[PDB]
Amino acid sequence: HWGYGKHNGPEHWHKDFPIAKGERQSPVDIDTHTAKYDPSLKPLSVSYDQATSLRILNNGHAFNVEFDDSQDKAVLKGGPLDGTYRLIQFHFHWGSLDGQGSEHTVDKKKYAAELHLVHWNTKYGDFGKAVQQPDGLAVLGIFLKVGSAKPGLQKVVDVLDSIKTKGKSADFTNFDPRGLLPESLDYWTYPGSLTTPPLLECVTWIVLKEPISVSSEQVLKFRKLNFNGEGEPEELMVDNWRPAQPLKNRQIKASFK
Ligand SMILES: Cc1ccc(CNS(=O)(=O)c2ccc(S(N)(=O)=O)s2)cc1
Ligand SMILES: [Hg+2]
Ligand SMILES: [Zn+2]
Repeated sequence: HWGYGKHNGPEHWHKDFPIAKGERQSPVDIDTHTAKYDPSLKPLSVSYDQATSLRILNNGHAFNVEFDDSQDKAVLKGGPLDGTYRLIQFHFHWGSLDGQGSEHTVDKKKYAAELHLVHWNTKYGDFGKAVQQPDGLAVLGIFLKVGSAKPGLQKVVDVLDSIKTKGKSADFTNFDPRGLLPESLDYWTYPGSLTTPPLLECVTWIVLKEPISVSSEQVLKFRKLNFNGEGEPEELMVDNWRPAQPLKNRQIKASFK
C-alpha cells in the first residue's frame, strides 16, 4: 500500500495511519544550537560481541539484516535508556543522490544515508508487545557520509545481488554489527516514532553525533535494489526516506557539550 512514490508516499500516509500527524513523529531536524546538553545523561553501552545475524532481505521498502533476538545477544543499555534493549534488525534509508538520503538532518543538513539499528525493550517480552509501549523501542541512528569505504559494510554490499527484488532473502550469518559504529558514541536523544507506517510513537531515538563514511561505489550498490517484485516493472529502490516532522513539545538532549 504505502511507499515512497508520489501516489503512495509520506504525504499520503496520514489517510491510513492518522498517527502520521501525532505529537512525537520522526524524523526531526536536530538544531545543534538549541539542543540541550544534559550532564545527567549516561554513556551508551553497546554490547554487540554476541550478535547473531541470520538473514538479509529486501522487504520492498529497504533491505534488512535480521538478528537472533531470542536471548540477550546484542543489547543496548545506558544513555537515556532504563532497561535492556535487544537488537532485532538494522536497515538503511538512502537517496538517489549523495546530498539526500538520511531521515534526520543536522541543522537542516542531509547525509547520503542513515543506518537504523532497531532494539526493543526486553521487559516487554517480545517485539510485538514493545510496539504497544511509549518506551518500547530504541533505535540507534547513524549517519553515512560519502568518502572512504567502510570495510565492515562491504559484506552487506556484496550480497545485494541476491536480494535485488522484493521478497528475496539470503542467509547472512556471522555478520558483526560492530564494524558499522563510529569511533565516538556521543549522541542526541529525543522521544519519537518509527519513520515508516505504522509510525508507532514507541521510540527513544539515539542519534550519533559522529557519522561513518562509505565509498561512492558502496552506496551506489544500494541504489540498484528494486522496490518491485521479480517479474514486475522495475522501480529502483532510492529515496526511501521520510521528511523531517515538527518537533512540537519536545526537546533534544545532547550527551556532549
Ligand atoms: C507489529 C509491527 C509494528 C511495526 C513494524 C515496523 N517494522 S520495524 O519495527 O522494524 C521498523 C519500521 C520503521 C523503522 S525506523 N525506520 O523507524 O527505524 S523500524 C512491524 C511490525
Ligand atoms: Hg507506542
Ligand atoms: Zn529506518
